[PDB]
Amino acid sequence: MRKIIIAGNWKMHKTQAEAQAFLQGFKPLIEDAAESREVVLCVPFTDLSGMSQQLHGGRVRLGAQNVHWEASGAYTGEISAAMLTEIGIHYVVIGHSERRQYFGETDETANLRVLAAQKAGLIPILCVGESKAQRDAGETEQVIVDQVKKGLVNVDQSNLVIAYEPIWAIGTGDTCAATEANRVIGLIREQLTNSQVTIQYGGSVNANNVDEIMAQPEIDGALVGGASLEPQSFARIVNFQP
Amino acid sequence: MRKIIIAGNWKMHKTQAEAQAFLQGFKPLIEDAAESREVVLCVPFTDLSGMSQQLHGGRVRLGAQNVHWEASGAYTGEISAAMLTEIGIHYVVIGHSERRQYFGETDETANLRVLAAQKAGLIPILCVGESKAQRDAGETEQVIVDQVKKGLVNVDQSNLVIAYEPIWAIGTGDTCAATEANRVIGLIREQLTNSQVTIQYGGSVNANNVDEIMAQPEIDGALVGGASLEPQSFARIVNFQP
Ligand code: NA
Ligand code: NA
Repeated sequence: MRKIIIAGNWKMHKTQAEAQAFLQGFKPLIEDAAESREVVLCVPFTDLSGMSQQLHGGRVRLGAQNVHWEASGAYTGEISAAMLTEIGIHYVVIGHSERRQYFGETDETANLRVLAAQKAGLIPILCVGESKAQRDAGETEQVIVDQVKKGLVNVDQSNLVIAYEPIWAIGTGDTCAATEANRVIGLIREQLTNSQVTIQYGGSVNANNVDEIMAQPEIDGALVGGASLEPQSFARIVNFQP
Repeated sequence: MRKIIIAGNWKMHKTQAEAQAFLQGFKPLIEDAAESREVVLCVPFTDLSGMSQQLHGGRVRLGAQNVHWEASGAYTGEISAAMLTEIGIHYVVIGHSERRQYFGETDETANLRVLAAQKAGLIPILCVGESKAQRDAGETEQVIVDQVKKGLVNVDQSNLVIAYEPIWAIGTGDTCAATEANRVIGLIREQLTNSQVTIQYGGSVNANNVDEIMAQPEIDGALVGGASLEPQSFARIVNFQP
């Protein structure tokens, strides 16, 4: 059985004080979620250490939202794997569409970041997804296959999460049809050498479509943006039925 | 007199443990430094909170190495001004050439980040600098004029530091001649409405050229990369002599 992973991508939200208030409201709500479900909060760099303290010994895992591909060096503004493992966090989001759109991320640098994360013992969540223009031009399959191939060069597929996030579904409320997400995620799984990789859907997941999305046989989890920002919403997604 | 500011840009170096060890060796060496000299360490996001607790009541100020231009939002991996001011830090490096080279920074986004830092009460250090290609083409002056103009739209020039870092001098050991840094920095100062702005030189500053660089009439400080990584080196740069 593949691992179920419900991950919240806070993006650029929440001071440490706001993160603490979230956790005050969130921890009681997921106490009885099935123990086998992995719950991850992927939070700003400046929230990691404080939240690490508040979560130690509990079930909730922390993720960073980026990591650089070198161990150290002349990359002003970047955070290294060693900085993250010192805090003891478990996950890192890599290759998110917003870093490809705005901040120069390529398939090649995404791959290198994944490798750096793995060698440090972090669990990478590699994000892939086609644009509206690519989808409209009929290019989804080719784009996704190429992002997966380039993203996974030399990557250990026993320590890997993939999130399919069609770019047009991110933050728009235009959730991808669950059967179409299943279709593309099935195509991703076909490219893999380890078919047991957890593959998530992301893109306007909310408490009212999580059940339907998780009901798809190829889909093993969700990377949740806006609906992960408040406790009750994210808890209902963690507590998806059945 | 303009404010003298000696800033260390650690770039992607130092875990919290390594940052703590640096401060142990560094604090004794600048205890008696001239009180008029502002000493700044610009450190990775994950070191800011821990170092801040070790620095209360001291003279050493902290800077971050980036900040985003929006207060919050869908910018996975980015840190907002509110996240930094919560920690209480004083400075932020903006528009460093490494962000422009690798991570999609433009003059326009550097400007917007400067505005965000200022509105939060952070002191921005805006980095400008020409490439080797632009330098060899005789385009330094036009390039710098353009970066300063675009970088400073709507910017409060009473809360502003500029670092001139010719790109070919960064991390190479090819330090720009002091009188040439002085010449270009004079041209920068001519473009400002507030002539009292602190303008730093950056690019292979070390303990053996800091005296000559600081003696130039237009140069008010230094943004120091590799030579800020260990305490004895950086202290001698803080303790520059006539
Ligand atoms: Na499923
Ligand atoms: Na001077």
